[PDB]
Amino acid sequence: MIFPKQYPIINFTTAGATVQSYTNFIRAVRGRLTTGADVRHEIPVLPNRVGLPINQRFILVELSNHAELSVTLALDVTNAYVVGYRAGNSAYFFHPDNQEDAEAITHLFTDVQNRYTFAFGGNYDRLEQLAGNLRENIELGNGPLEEAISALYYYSTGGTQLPTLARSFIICIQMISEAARFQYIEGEMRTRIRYNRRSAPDPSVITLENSWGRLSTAIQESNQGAFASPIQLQRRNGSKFSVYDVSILIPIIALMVYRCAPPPSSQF
Ligand SMILES: Nc1nc(=O)c2ncc(C(=O)N[C@@H](CO)C(=O)N[C@@H](Cc3c[nH]c4ccccc34)C(=O)O)nc2[nH]1
Repeated sequence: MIFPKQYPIINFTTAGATVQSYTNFIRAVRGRLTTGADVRHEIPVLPNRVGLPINQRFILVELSNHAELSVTLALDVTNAYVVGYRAGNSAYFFHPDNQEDAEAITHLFTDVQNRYTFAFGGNYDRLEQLAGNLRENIELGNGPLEEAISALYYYSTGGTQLPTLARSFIICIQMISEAARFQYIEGEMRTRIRYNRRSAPDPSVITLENSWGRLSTAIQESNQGAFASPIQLQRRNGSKFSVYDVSILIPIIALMVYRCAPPPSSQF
């Protein structure tokens, strides 16, 4: 007996990765995260957690290595968060935020021999504390991802120190979840992969990561696209960039988290 259906799996390898293979991967992850039910100002909205059936709650991302290793991350479709991962006979899950998330995570990697829930959550602030470094000091790119896949794979066996496991999650979340959320961050990772040059994310990337929920809510609560209150982001060089409307964000944000219902007047 195997419980009805099965979450979707998207594969990516860092071995010989190119801009095109990375673009294909991120497009595929977006396609499994969204349903097409909810698009506002041309920007797709992730499924609403309220009423979402457990059989539609996750996607799997199977990462492989030039080292020939594989780990599978589980993403929550409601927010694209990595909630845990499987390496061979062990799975690890971040500490759940609430009871409903704790139950949901029992539906993942159900026949793994060994199941662990970390005592810590998987938010960036907690993972930065564990890593002993901020996102701004952690290089991203294909080399970092290849290294992170091996670090997650060896964690079971004591090969990987906790600070290196936290830094590995930080790499994976930005190169998969944040790239799915933001075409701008997908483009930043494509640049690092094209030239095979790792580099830490600049303030444009960090301020978008830090503002995804505020931007989703500003767009969803806007009056015909116009924000009641501007949001300040940073350009590459750190200078302030004020966002007053959804229009400037159409090339930048690919997916929003559900924040409010769309008022009458739009997907019809
Ligand atoms: N494991 C993990 N997978 C992710 O994709 C991820 N992506 C982003 C963050 C992160 O700290 N985000 C900041 C900026 O939004 C935050 O304050 N997160 C809070 C609040 C929050 C929870 N769920 C959300 C969904 C959307 C926006 C914000 C939130 C948190 O994780 O507790 N952490 C992640 N951790």
